[PDB]
Amino acid sequence: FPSHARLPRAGLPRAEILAEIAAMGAGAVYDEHHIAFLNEVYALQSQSNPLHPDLWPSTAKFEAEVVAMTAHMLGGDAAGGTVCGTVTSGGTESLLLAMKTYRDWARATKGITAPEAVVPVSAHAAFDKAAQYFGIKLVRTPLDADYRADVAAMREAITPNTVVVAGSAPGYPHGVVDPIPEIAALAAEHGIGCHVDACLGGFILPWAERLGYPVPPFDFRLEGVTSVSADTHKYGYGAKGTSVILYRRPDLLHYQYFIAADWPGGLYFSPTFAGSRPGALSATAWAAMLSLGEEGYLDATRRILQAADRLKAGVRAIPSLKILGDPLWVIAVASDELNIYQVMEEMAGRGWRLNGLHRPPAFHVALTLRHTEPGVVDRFLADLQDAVAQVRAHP
Amino acid sequence: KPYRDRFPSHARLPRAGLPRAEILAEIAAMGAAESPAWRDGYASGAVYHGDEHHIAFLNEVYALQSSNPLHPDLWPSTAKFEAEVVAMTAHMLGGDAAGGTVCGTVTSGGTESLLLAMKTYRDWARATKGITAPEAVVPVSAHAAFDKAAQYFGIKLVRTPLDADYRADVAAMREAITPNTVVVAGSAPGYPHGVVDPIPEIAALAAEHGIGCHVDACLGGFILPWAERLGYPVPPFDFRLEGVTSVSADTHKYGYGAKGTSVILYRRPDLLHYQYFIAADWPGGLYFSPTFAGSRPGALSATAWAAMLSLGEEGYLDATRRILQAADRLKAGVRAIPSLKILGDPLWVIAVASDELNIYQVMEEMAGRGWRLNGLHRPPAFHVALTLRHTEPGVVDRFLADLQDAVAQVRAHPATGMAPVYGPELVRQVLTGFIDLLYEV
Ligand SMILES: [Cl-]
Repeated sequence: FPSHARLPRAGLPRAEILAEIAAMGAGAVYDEHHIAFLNEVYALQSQSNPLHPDLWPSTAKFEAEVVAMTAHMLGGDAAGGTVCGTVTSGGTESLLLAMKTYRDWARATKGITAPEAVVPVSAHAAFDKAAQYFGIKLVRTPLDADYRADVAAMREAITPNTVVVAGSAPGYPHGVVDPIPEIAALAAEHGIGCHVDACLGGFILPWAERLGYPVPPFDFRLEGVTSVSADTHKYGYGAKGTSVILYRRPDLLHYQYFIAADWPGGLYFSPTFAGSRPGALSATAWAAMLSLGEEGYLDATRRILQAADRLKAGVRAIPSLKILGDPLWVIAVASDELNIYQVMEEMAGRGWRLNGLHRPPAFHVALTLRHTEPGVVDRFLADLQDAVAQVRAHP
Repeated sequence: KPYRDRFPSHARLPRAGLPRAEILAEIAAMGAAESPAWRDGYASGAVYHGDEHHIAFLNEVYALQSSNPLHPDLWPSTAKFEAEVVAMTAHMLGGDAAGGTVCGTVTSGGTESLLLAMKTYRDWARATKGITAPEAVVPVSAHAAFDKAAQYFGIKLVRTPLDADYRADVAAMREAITPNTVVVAGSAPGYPHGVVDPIPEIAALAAEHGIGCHVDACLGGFILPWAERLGYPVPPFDFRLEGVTSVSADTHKYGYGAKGTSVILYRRPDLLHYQYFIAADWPGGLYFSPTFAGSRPGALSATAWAAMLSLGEEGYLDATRRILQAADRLKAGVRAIPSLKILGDPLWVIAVASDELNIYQVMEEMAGRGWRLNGLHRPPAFHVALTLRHTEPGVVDRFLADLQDAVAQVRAHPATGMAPVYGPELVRQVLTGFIDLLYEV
C-alpha cells in the first residue's frame, strides 16, 4: 500500500480509504455479533466527549453506572456505600492515577515528601512509570516458591515514607493471585494505602469464586484494600480504551481530581489524566456490561476457566514443560530442561502469538473466550507437543 | 442528570443480561435528545466537524479497526496509521525546516501532548543540565493542562502577564526565566481568548537561553497553516523557527479526526527519547511505551489517518476558509453591538466581554435562547469557538440576532439564572462536589 509521508493535495475517495483499511484487516482480543453490537453503540455515541457533560449527560451516566456496577462486583457494599471511583482509559491510567493519588494523599495527610511504594517484583511495569512520572521510590519485593508476593519481604520493606503497597489479582507475568488479604492487612496495620491491581482479574475472579474455583478475597471485602483497578475492555468485554479505578472512600478519590480556579479559560476540572476524551468508548463498556449481566460473565468465565483446566492438564502432561505457580486462566510455561524461547519460536512458526517472559524465561498464554472455541486448546496442545519434540532434538 | 426518571438507573450488574436491542435503544434515545445542540451549531467547540456523512465515514473506519498498538505485531496496520499521521502533521508544521529530524507520537489528546512535553523537558533537563528543581514559564493564558503537568511531575510553573491585546508579554517572560527554567511555551492560539502569542520572539528567548520552547497548537494546529496560506495574518508559530523545540496539535479538534486523538512533535529525536518509557527486567518481558497509555485504542488512530487523507490540503483549506469567513462575519456583527467588546484580535475563537454590562447575564440570556458557549473569567466574558457547524447557513446570523436581543434585555435589567454561579478554594470544594454529582447514581 502507498505510504503517506505528507498530506495529499486532493483528498482521497472515502471508498478507497476504507478499502485499504479493510484490506489490512483481512490476550490482545478478549465474537462477530458482540463486536458488531459494540460497534453500533460506538456509532451512536461517536460525537460524545465527557469533558462537556452539559452536552453529553448520556455519557456522564454511562460512566457513573459502569463505576457503580463494577464497585458492587468488587465488594463495594462491604465498604458501606463509600466506595467511589472513575472511568479511566486503561489499566495503566488506573494504576498511574492511584499512585499519583496515594502520593498526593500522603503529602497532605502524613507530610510525606519522599514517597515510597512497595510492590511485588511481579507487579505490572506501569508501576515503574508512575514511579518515574510522579517521583515515587518504587521498591519491588521478591516472590515466593509459587510465585506469589512474599509478604514478609514486603513487611521488611515498608518505611515511614511508604505511602502504599500493592498486590496483583492476578499479576500479568505468571497469572497468579497475590496474598491480597495479608497484604491489605500489612497495609492497614501501618496506615498506608493498599492498592489491588485487578486489571486482568477484575471481571473473571468474582465469578470464578462463585464458580467453585479457589480465589482469595482480593477486593473491598477487605478493610485494608483502599483502592482497586479493573479493566472493562479486556475481560469486561467492553471495547478497547476503557477501565475503572475505585477507592474505598471519597476522601481518597478527591486527591485524584485536578482543579484549576483562576485560569482565564474558566473554571477547569478533570477527574482523570485526559481532558477531552471519547465518551463513545464509555458507552461501549456500559453496553457490554448490561448486555452480559451476571449470567453473561458467569458463563464466559466458566468457559474460559474450563479451557484453562484442559490446557494446564495437557501442558503438565509433558515432563519437560513446567507451569509457573498455580494460575487459573493466564498461564506461564517454562522448561528447566529445554530452551523455552525455542519452544515458543517453533510454536510461533505454527501460528501462535504468545508473550515471551523473562526472569525467569518462559512464554505465557492469556486464555480468552477465543480459546474456548472448539479444538482450539486441542490444537494448542498438539502444536506444543510437536514443538517440544523438535527442540529436544535440536538444542 | 435529566434521564434520572426517563431511563432505569443501574447501580449494580443485572443478573440476566439485557437485550442488545433494548440497550441500543436507550443509547439512541439519549442521542436523540442530545444531537441537535451540537449538530445545529449551538455549541462552542465540542463538535468540530459534525457532518452526517463524514461522521458516518469515520464510524465505519472505527468499525474496521475495532485493535491496539501495544501489540504492533498483531496490528502493524495501526503502527502505520500513527506513523503516517505524525509524518503528515509534522510536514504541515514546518517539519522540513528542521531538516528531517522532526519526530513525534500520537497521544490521546491535547492534554497528553502537553503533559508528555512537560515531562520530557523535565527529564531532558535533568539528564542534560542537571536541573532538579525544574521550572516552566508560560503565559497566564496558557492552557490549564500546564498546571496539571506541574503538579504531576513536580515542575514549578510560572505564569507571566499578558499585554494590552491579550498576547503573552515576552519581556515579563524573559524576566521570569531562571537557571532552573527548562522550557517556555506559547499558545497558537490560546483557548481563553483565541489569540496567537508572539511565538517568534518566545522561541528566540528560548534558544538564547538554551531551554525548551513548546508551542501549544492544539487548537490552531490544523487551521493556522491554511489561514496563513489564505491571506490572514498569522506569525510563524511552528518548526520554521529554530527555537521551537516541540509543538502539539489536536487531530481530533480541527484535524476533524474522531475524538480521543492528538499529536506531540519534537524538533529532534534526542528529545523524543526522553518521553519514551522502558522497563528491562520486569518478569513480564521487555516493556516499552511511547506515551502515558499502555494499551491504546488503535481504532481512534485510524480515524485520524482516515480523516486527514480524506480531506487533504484542499479539504483543510476549504474548511478553514469557511470557518474564518464565518468568524469575520461574526466578529463584525459583535463589534457593531454596543456595548460589547472582543478581547484581543482573534481569528476564529472569539472572546466577547462588556465593560458596560454583566456579560455573564448576556451569556445566560443567550443560553436561554439555546446556545452552549463557554464562560471565561479574569476577565469576565464568554467565548465562541467557531466550528464547521457555524459555517452553516443563517447560523452566524441567528447568533448575532439572538445576541442583539440578549444585550437589549440586560441593558434594561441589571439579572439571574446560571449567571450568579460563574460570578478560590470554595471553587475546589464546589467543583469536586460537582464531579461527584456527575458520578452519582
Ligand atoms: Cl472541546
